[PDB]
Amino acid sequence: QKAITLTHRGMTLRGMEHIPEKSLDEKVPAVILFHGFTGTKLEPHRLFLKISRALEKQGIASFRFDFLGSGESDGDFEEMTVSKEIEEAHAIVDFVKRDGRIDPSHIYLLGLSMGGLVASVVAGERPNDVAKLILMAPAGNMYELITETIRQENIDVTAPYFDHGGNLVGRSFLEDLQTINVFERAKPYDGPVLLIHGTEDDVVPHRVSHLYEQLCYGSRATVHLIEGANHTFDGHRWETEVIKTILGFVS
Repeated sequence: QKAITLTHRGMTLRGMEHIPEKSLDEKVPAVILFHGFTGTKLEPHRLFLKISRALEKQGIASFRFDFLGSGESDGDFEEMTVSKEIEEAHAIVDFVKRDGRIDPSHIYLLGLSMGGLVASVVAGERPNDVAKLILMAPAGNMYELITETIRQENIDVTAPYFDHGGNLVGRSFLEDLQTINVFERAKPYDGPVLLIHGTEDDVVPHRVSHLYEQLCYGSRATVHLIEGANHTFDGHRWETEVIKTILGFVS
């Protein structure tokens, strides 16, 4: 693997690429992984890196950036919004499509939770660029999720930011999120979709993967439940099943 960078609107996104041996023989498929809210390109217990490594062993490249304001990338988290991440994700797809090592007919998008929201929107907006889509615990109904939290925590939405445990969430994030109908913008994508969701996910309930199936994908979606797993699959058994399900879906 190798650290990589991508400039967007004058700021630097920082990431990793994993390029398999097979790229010498031929242009290879690639997975682009988009991380979740307050997450990073690594995700808990190295989940995204472990996926990259398993994909690489199967001859599949991968690319994963920290969004601006997250992880190692330029910017502050308070300025992040979902619309900005969508724009950055589109720029990352552009970047992988410019990579002569990558088969542009076999680019797969993967997103975790809010990154799955972003992935599902990007795929809906350029379906012909996206051969397969992987949604991990996709937070389709995040507005309801953030709505539910401001009621429980009595969050004052006039504030310029909300301090989410040391991650500052700007007011612009809420205003922007309220304008995004996720299931509508995702609906046009007709490729195969894998939804992976932990059955004990308290952050995004696993019924939401059914919602994506009912509202966006229908018979093209494969819903794969991980029995007992929490939101980020914080368990070796759970993570092994997650990784193998992904590899089975892209092989």
